[PDB]
Amino acid sequence: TAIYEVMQVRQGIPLFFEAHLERFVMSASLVGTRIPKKEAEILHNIADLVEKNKCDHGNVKLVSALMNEKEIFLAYFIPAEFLDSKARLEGVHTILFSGERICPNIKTIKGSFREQVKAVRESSNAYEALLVNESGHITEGSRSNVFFMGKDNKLYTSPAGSVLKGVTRTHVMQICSRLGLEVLEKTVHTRNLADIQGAFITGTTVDVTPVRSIGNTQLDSPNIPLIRKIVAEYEKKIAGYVSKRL
Repeated sequence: TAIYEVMQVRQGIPLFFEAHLERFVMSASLVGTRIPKKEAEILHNIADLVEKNKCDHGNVKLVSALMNEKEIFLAYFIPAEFLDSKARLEGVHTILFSGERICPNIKTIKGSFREQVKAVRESSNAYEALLVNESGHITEGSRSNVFFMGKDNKLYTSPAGSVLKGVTRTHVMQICSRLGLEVLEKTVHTRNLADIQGAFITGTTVDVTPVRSIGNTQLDSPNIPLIRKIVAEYEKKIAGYVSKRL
């Protein structure tokens, strides 16, 4: 049916463009619709939206579909929920939502919970909804991966086969690896929310954001050194990437 990709633009630079393009191109091959445009041409369409839409920061969405049996490529800015200063410090409220993504390894329009979770997010002032499958496992956010810190001080995240393997999740795994931080890839159950001390979400539209609460479970995530460290390392990674290309 239809796949999409979202890239964060900072100082007119699409962040981790090669990683996002590689995923989009590979998914297209699998769902059976090559993208018309080369890397060069796509990077040019984004520059033309950057120049034309005037602002230097925001989120660009690419869409590849087959509609009434013919091939479509769209590129457009979407509304950006940039977190301010204070929200980055205090961390965010999250809620649980029941759902499963069909074909979770591919960023399908049909697999997007954005529209489904919008009203519960707005009502609860939640920055993200964490999706809970038929067996009670917390898998991922609507637009993010989620990591948990146990009261055992170990990091857990849902195994890569059960979620979208986010570009951001991949960056965080590489940070943790480089820092000697173990990440266990294990199914985490809503039962485990009693046994965690922290959580953070990861994604193109959320960077690495510490979670202050999951429903009425309060967490200390914004004060945990290792979460602060992953946030700081990820920010350094963006700064380097933007630096090289400016």
